[PDB]
Amino acid sequence: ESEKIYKVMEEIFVDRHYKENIRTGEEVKQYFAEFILRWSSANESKYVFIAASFQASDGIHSIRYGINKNGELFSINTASNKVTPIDILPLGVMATLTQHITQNKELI
Amino acid sequence: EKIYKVMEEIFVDRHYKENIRTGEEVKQYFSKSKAEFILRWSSANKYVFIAASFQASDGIHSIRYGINKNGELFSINTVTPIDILPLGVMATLTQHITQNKELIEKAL
Repeated sequence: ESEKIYKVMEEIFVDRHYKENIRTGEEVKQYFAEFILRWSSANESKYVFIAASFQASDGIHSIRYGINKNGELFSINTASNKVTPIDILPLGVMATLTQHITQNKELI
Repeated sequence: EKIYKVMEEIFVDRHYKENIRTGEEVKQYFSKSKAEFILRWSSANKYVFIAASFQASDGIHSIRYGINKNGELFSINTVTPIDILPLGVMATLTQHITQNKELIEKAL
């Protein structure tokens, strides 16, 4: 295990859904598919912040996620920075994010 | 911090192999494929460790690389600082590994 934060980010960054070349608002627009993951602008301004984005009938949505010092996954409300921790599903971090996103996507 | 972004540059790269954990899986990998080199998580607080492996004319060679919390690239020993060229870390690592291999193919 060691410092799980490093292992957790490996699962994310190696994944095909992670887009290391999408760094701005309209590059997300140009792009839009179940979703994409990308490096959050919040990292440059505790956690490592990952942003998730998807297109539904309503338009493009985003979810901010946080991972702390020893790899616990959190959902983050951008209005108040209220944290909601997420269990890692048996199949791994990406399986956890994938379910959290595509269901919110139908919940929409 | 800067180390999370260095990891990101490393883990998103084509040469990083998340499913190669052991010395056996490395030998198994290079038994067939012609990749110039691969990056992988090393078996190894102050250092996050990244292992490079390539096949030369004499066998399987490795380099262990280290990255501290400051995002600085350290190649290990039996240390020397590496500065990130223009064009970034993978362009750097690509040069450091591929020149070590080319060194060998001229020495042996």
